[PDB]
Amino acid sequence: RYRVLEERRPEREVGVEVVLYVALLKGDKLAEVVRAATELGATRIQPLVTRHSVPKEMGEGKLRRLRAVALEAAKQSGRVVVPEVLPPIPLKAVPQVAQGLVAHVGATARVREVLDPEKPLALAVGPEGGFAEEEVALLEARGFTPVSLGRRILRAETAALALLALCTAGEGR
Amino acid sequence: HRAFSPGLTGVLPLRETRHLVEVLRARVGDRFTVFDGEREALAEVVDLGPPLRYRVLEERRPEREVGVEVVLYVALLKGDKLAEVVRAATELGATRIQPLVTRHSVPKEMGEGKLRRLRAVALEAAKQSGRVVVPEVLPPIPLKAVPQVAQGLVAHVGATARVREVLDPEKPLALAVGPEGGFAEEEVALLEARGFTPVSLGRRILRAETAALALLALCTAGEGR
Ligand SMILES: Nc1ncnc2c1ncn2[C@@H]1O[C@H](CSCC[C@H](N)C(=O)O)[C@@H](O)[C@H]1O
Ligand SMILES: Nc1ncnc2c1ncn2[C@@H]1O[C@H](CSCC[C@H](N)C(=O)O)[C@@H](O)[C@H]1O
Repeated sequence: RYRVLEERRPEREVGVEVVLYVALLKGDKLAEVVRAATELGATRIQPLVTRHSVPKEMGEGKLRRLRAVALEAAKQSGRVVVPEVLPPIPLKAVPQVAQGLVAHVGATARVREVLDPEKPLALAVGPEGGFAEEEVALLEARGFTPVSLGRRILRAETAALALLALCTAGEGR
Repeated sequence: HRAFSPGLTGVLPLRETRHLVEVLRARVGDRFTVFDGEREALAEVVDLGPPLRYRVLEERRPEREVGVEVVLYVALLKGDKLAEVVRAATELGATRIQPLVTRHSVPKEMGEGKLRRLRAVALEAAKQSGRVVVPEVLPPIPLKAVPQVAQGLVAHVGATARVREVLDPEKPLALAVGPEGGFAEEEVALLEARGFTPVSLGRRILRAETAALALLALCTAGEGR
C-alpha cells in the first residue's frame, strides 16, 4: 500500500544538461531542429560554423526568431525551462566535455552502449555535407565519442533529433 | 571485416589502418570489405603502410535495410504533417506505413491525392536515404483493423517501459503513434491486446511527428541498423 503524501507539478526536464552543438544548415531547417530538440529535452543549443556548413554566421534577427521558436515549443511540450539558443561559434571553440556524443557514419558504437544517464551530455551533428574527418578528430579530442545512427543516410535535422531522442526519450526521461 | 574508408580511394584512415593491422593482423593479399556511407566494396590489401592501402576488387551494395519488417501505424494527422512523418520514417527504415482512423484524429479519411503525395514522398526519401526498398503507404484503416502482431510498441503518454527494455531486434516491428489528441484509454488497451507494449518517449509531451521519429529512431538508427 501507500498514500499520496504530497501532490506536485510533474518533472519535465531530463535531469542533466543536454547541450546540442549543431552545424548551421541551409534553408530554414535549423528552426525545426530547435523546436523538436526543445521537445526532446535539450537544455542548450549551440550552433556551429564548420568546414562544410554553408552559412557561417547568423544575424541578431535570425537568432531572435530561433529563440521564440524554442520558447513556444517549450510551452507546448510542458516545460518551464527554456533552452538557451546561442550565437554560432567556430567548431574549434567547442569546449572539452565530460561526456560527448558525435554522430559519425563510420562508428560502430551504439548510444546505449556509451551513454551514462547520470552525467551531462554534449551532442554534435554536422551540416548537410557532414563533418570533415579532422573535425571529428577534434571532437573526439574534446571528449565526444563517435556513435552510429544506422545503415542509412539521414538528413542533418533527423540525425540531430534521432541522436537526441536516444538520449532522452530512449531513457524514458 | 568491414572497414570505414571515406571515398573508397584505396587509402585507409589511420584508425582503420591500425585496427586492421594491429588487431586483426592483416597482410598484403588479405581480402576485406570497405565502405563510407554511400558505397561498399571488396578490397584487397596492397601495402600495410601505414596508412594501409588497398585495391577495389568488386563494388558492392551497401546494407541499407533494418533487417526485419518495420510497420508504422500512425494516426491520421491534420494538414501535411504525415508528409514529414513519412519522410522521416523512410530514412529511419520503416518498411510500411499504415495510417489509422482513430477516436481523436481530426481527419477520418484520406483521398487519392494525399496518398499520392505521401507515396511520392516515400519514393524520394528512399532515394535520398540510399535505400532501394520503398516503404509502402497504405490507405487509412480503422484502429480495430490493426492485426495481432509479433512485436508491437505503442508510444503512450501514460506509459513507463523504455524501448531498449522490450525491443527484440530479431522479430519484425509494429509501431503505433496517436494523433494530436492522442490515443484514448480504450484504444491503448485495444492496441495492447493486439500485441503492443506501451512505451515512454520521455517526460515531455511530444508532437505526433516527433514521437514517430523518436520511437523509430530508438528501434533502428539507435541499434545501428
Ligand atoms: N548513418 C549515420 N550515422 C551517424 N551519423 C549520421 C548518419 N547519417 C547522418 N548522420 C549525421 O548527420 C550528419 C549530416 S550527413 C551529411 C553527408 C555525409 N557527411 C556524407 O559524407 O555523405 C552527419 O555528419 C552526422 O552528424
Ligand atoms: N512522452 C511520450 N511518450 C510516449 N508517447 C508520446 C509521448 N509524447 C507523445 N507521444 C506520442 O505522440 C502522440 C501525440 S501526443 C497527443 C497528446 C497527448 N496524448 C496528451 O494529451 O498529453 C501520442 O498519442 C503518442 O503516440
